[PDB]
Amino acid sequence: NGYTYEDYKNTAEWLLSHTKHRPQVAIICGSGLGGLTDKLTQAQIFDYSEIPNFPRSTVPGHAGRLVFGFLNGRACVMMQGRFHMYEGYPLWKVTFPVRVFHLLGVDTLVVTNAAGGLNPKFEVGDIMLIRDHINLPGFSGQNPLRGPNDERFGDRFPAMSDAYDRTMRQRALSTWKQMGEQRELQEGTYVMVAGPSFETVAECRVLQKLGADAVGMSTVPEVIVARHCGLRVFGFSLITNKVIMDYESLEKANDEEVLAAGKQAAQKLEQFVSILMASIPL
Amino acid sequence: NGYTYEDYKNTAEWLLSHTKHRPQVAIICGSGLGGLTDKLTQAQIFDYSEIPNFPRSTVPGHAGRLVFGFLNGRACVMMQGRFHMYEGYPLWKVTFPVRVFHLLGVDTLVVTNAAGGLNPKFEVGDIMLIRDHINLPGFSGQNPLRGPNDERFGDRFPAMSDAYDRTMRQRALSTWKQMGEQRELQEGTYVMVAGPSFETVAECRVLQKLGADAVGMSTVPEVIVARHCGLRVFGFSLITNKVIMDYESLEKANDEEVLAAGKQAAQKLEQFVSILMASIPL
Amino acid sequence: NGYTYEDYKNTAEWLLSHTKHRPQVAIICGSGLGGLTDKLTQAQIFDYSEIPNFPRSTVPGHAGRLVFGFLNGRACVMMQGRFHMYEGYPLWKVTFPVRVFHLLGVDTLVVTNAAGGLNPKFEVGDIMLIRDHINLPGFSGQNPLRGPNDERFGDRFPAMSDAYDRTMRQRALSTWKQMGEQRELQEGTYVMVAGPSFETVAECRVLQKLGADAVGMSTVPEVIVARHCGLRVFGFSLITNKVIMDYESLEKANDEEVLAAGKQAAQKLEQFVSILMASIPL
Ligand SMILES: O=c1[nH]cnc2c(C[N@@H+]3C[C@H](CO)[C@@H](O)C3)c[nH]c12
Ligand SMILES: O=c1[nH]cnc2c(C[N@@H+]3C[C@H](CO)[C@@H](O)C3)c[nH]c12
Ligand SMILES: O=c1[nH]cnc2c(C[N@@H+]3C[C@H](CO)[C@@H](O)C3)c[nH]c12
Repeated sequence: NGYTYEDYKNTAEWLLSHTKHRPQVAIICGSGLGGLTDKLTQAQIFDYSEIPNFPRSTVPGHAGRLVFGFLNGRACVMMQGRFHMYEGYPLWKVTFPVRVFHLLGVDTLVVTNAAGGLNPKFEVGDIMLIRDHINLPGFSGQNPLRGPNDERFGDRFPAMSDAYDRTMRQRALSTWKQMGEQRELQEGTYVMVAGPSFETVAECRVLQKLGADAVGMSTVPEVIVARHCGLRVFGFSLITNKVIMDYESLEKANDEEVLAAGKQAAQKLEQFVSILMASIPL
Repeated sequence: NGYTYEDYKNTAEWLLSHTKHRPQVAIICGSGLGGLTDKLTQAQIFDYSEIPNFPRSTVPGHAGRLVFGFLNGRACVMMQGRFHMYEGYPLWKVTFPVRVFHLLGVDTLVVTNAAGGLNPKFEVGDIMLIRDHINLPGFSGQNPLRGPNDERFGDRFPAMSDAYDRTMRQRALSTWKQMGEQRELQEGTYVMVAGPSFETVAECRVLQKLGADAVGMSTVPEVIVARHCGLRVFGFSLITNKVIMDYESLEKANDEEVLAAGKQAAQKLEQFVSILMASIPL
Repeated sequence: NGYTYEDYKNTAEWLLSHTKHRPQVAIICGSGLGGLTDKLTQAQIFDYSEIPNFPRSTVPGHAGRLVFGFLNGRACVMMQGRFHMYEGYPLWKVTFPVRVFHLLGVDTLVVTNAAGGLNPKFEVGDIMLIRDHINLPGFSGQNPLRGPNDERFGDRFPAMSDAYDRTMRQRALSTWKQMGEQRELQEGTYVMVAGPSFETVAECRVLQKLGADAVGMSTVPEVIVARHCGLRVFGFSLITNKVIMDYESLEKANDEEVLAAGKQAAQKLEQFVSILMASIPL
């Protein structure tokens, strides 16, 4: 790990003295969900590039900012553009923000992302709550906590079986009910793979057999660091496509479809998240 | 990644100006298949060591060369001796050649290798066409594309479900028919594991349950980079041994058997590949 | 790998000339099993920190020593405190000792550890003999042998299907019989995951489906290097807890329970190991 405890500290204090805002909830916007930033009131923007110690967003479009503000009553801090392992970032960089949030006083982390559907029940457009995850990179050593543990953040061997707040998932199925929507709110297990290339049919079948419902290339690391911090964690995935699971189909997963689906489900997610805010304690 | 775009460029241009040859098809010879180099006509040899930016073949025998020439009508470039992850090479070195070939004008990549049989149907000597692969190293981060993407080579999120040219596999089952052989031409999924040590019984059973038919320690990376380049990809494995899947057997996988099997299936593979050449478009 | 052959040599010779002891059996004490060091007679202690080239035990408690002596007749060398991948150590450091032992003249390696129970048959307190292992980190590249092979230690492609000495496991089931205990001596497959965080329910289910019986974050690397050396290998796990495999349970794996269980099974393991010593040939 390239960061010493002071680095997280100095980044937090810098932000703390450059904004009057004091967030309680940190929200990480996945692919094609960055719109959530518009609904914040008294919004103060910070380009990642100007924040001390932040991973310099190489070239995904150079768009990477930390937006502070109020979202339906709660003091939020949003990450528009997140860091992925496939871009070359070691996991201690990918999750650097999460530890900064903790030192800012945040106690809740909402993670969202796009993901391919492994469960045949799911359909494009669907929203899947994350009940659990399978951290494939983690089994091999790519775990954000690898390296000496710092007591100031958490214990050496944190547990993950209760990573996704049982309360928030219930208060979420409620919100969806109140919202009264056609499709029911899905719920399942998210499996993380490093990417960046898409899975093959044989790989899709492996992920299904392992019991995964959706597949992505992020989230799990942030969740692990969050939990190690004591943060409350809630998250969901937007099924932007159904992974090819048979050799006959002449269809291929592509970033166009993923962003396209993110486009149509845009406001649908903004509402859900915005309303869900009120359901977060304090 | 230690290579900048110019490095691939300079390596290509160097070769381009040191040989009159202009290959269309690149062939990577797996273990005990290097013989394919004899059948090239107007053969021009280059030791890896003399090619700018090529991974310096540490000590597997110091035998590593790029042979250009004509193989049954087609302008070929062959790699005699390939780089493996288990030798310590990062994947961006292992696959460095593939990107060089692309800049040389190659549009087709033929990959061959030796592999242990997971499918009980298979028998030593058998040849298995690769319909698909399971990239275990890739799930954890060991993907040759990890790092910033270069638009000049391909897209950020390339798809792999159609990696193995459906046309060539058919034109290959044909060639085998024409060849009229005892054993039928096998076809299946290749799973890559890093090695270098051989799998245990419990590991063999895992790989079988995942739906793999053959197991090796290479290929997948080159295939991924090839596809990311737009190259056409065809490949097969020579089942040199049947992996131990029960605790009673007092047999052990060994490099002697693997090379021995490669020895007997020698000319059988040279024919197949040589004839298959004519089946490649242009 | 940061070590050259001379480094292993110089470390061995240093020890060889600083102790009159000449061990035959090397014993690696897992979590809460370090007590085995008390039963050695003519015990000579060496702090890791004073041994040339040894990984400097960062901050797990600064307790890391190599204890030489006699254990029930045999010349032993014990490692009290072992190196884990999750602490940040590359595998060639984690397994550095094993190669040192080989050069000291050791021909047998006994590895012990604590592990969560995946097999429902098992219960806390149980002792599971290791018949086989599933090296998940190894499938992705985290294999201690990665890098150029040194003929002086072993072959390039060592086999692992016969890693756990069939003879010693039998002579062990015997010893347990003689010992006449309530619970029968368990036996099974150990799956290694990198950690340091504990598995989720979805991950537990994956590990069960793969056929694993117990789960830990160590051992496999040392075993692989041992075997590559020609060493005889025997090992077992102390089931310190049953991994959570259903979402209803409001229980969580924790280092307190693990050490607690290690505490009660303390002397039970010391006896077993001590007596087992006589069953090791010479
Ligand atoms: O089919 C899929 N496989 C793996 N990840 C994704 C995702 C998630 N994100 C989306 C994004 C690519 O379009 C990249 O960062 C991965 C959507 N669909 C799939
Ligand atoms: O049983 C097996 N397991 C994993 N790989 C192979 C291979 C393939 N190559 C062959 C070569 C070792 O003999 C090494 O580079 C791996 C043949 N048989 C097996
Ligand atoms: O449930 C489990 N999952 C993974 N490893 C262990 C272990 C083994 N060791 C024990 C130790 C943590 O308490 C750490 O180094 C892992 C015991 N229980 C479990």
